[PDB]
Amino acid sequence: ADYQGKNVVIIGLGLTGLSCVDFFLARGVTPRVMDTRMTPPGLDKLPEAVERHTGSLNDEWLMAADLIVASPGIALAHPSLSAAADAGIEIVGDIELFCREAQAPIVAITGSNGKSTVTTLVGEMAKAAGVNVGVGGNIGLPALMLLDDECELYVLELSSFQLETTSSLQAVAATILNVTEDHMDRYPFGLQQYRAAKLRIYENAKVCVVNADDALTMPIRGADERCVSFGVNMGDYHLNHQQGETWLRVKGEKVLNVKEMKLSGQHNYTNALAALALADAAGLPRASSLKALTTFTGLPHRFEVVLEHNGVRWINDSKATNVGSTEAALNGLHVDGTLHLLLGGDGKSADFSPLARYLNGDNVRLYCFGRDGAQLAALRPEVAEQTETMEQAMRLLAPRVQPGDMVLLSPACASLDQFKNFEQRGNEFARLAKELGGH
Ligand SMILES: CC(=O)N[C@H]1[C@@H](OP(=O)(O)OP(=O)(O)OC[C@H]2O[C@@H](n3ccc(=O)[nH]c3=O)[C@H](O)[C@@H]2O)O[C@H](CO)[C@@H](O)[C@@H]1O[C@H](C)C(=O)N[C@@H](C)C(=O)O
Ligand SMILES: Nc1ncnc2c1ncn2[C@@H]1O[C@H](COP(=O)(O)OP(=O)(O)NP(=O)(O)O)[C@@H](O)[C@H]1O
Ligand SMILES: [Cl-]
Ligand SMILES: [Cl-]
Ligand SMILES: [Cl-]
Ligand SMILES: [Mg+2]
Repeated sequence: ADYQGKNVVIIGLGLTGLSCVDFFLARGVTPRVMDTRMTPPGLDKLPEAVERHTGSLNDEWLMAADLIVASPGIALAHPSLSAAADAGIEIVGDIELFCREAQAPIVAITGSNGKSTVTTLVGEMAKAAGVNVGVGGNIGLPALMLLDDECELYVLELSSFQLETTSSLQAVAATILNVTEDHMDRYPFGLQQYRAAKLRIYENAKVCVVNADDALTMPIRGADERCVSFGVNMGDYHLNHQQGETWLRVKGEKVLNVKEMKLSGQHNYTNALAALALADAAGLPRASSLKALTTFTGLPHRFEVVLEHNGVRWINDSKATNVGSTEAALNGLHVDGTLHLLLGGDGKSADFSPLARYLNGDNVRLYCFGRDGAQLAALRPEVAEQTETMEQAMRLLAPRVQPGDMVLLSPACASLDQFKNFEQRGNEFARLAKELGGH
């Protein structure tokens, strides 16, 4: 694409917006940047030559633009951005800018849960085959920073927000892993509007990898000749549960006994199936892809044991930012004593009621904090405490922890009401777990 001489306006002074500033400046185009927040996090990292506007969107700049580049955190429905769209001004995101430049095949992964795990697994499968791979997107490395003439494969984690502003993605293989309620504060037409955003990932994809157990993952006009499926008891890629033993199978053939994996849990076995299906579709050798499933140890903040001491496990699942993710932590969870569950933050208008069925019985205590703490404590008030902060909650629960207990941060909410990012939340939990749970 050619941006020379164009009036380019970037919305959002966070990670994405800064990556876009650098992208345009490296091509000789000086953009302008705006953000609705008075003091956005990237403000002090912005090059001195770039004009900036904070505290609101600037309609003089938007209506003058030839190209608007919207960070995923700004809604297209914002009245100023909707007005620019009504005037026919082109609006794209960083993923669109990336797709217009990329010169290697793209594997594209979305879904409500499991995206970073599957994205990282496909990257590891590529590395095991000796492929120069770039892994990024919503996982936290902005995609424009991956562009490299020597890269042989890109693996992108994509959010619904990023997909809304993307029109030129033609993935070699694309998946929606699952669709469960999230981001409802951004989707006022509800679950099907959120789904519609994700369904964009399949447009012009060579192979679509769908979840046979989740009908909302199937393409917009229905499953077609491009579609390969994964699932538990059915699918092209599926599981088989022998006597105390689980295998990954592909079209009637065993490929891996999951005892060789370092991850566990049925949802991680279906994540492994989805990753294998994507890698197969990208042409990666099966043997090296299977090897990578056995070496991958998991990601920080995803059901991460940060301390095991005195018979207590302290588990950082800060990446559980929606109900479905916390459900995956609780479903089938084994705790010898009491589960001390930390819930809270920015609930994004979620209905938390699906969690209540996991919170019965005599061995569960809730510690609820942040913006929506009260709504979480209402799941079962008789076992719940509410604090302002996670630190207060941890200092409250720590004296009550007995050998055999589990302390689980799986908050079902985003972190931005009180933290810079979910990593800061998990890191603070880990620091407090070490202080309160160790000698
Ligand atoms: C909210 C979102 O989409 N965040 C992703 C984004 O990070 P970045 O720092 O660029 O975010 P952003 O677009 O600046 O938005 C962050 C926050 O700033 C707020 N914001 C942003 C712009 C603005 O003018 N005003 C404003 O108030 C947004 O409402 C949002 O709450 O780009 C990064 C690189 O692609 C992603 O790693 C990061 O994923 C984070 C982990 C995330 O929470 N993603 C969501 C979608 C999710 O996983 O559920
Ligand atoms: N298939 C799955 N279904 C449900 N939850 C999952 C699945 N895979 C992983 N998780 C959980 O989802 C959370 C995040 O995992 P990750 O692989 O980072 O997914 P994400 O899509 O990048 N983020 P999120 O939207 O919070 O799941 C963790 O709490 C995982 O335990
Ligand atoms: Cl250019
Ligand atoms: Cl079998
Ligand atoms: Cl967050
Ligand atoms: Mg999300």
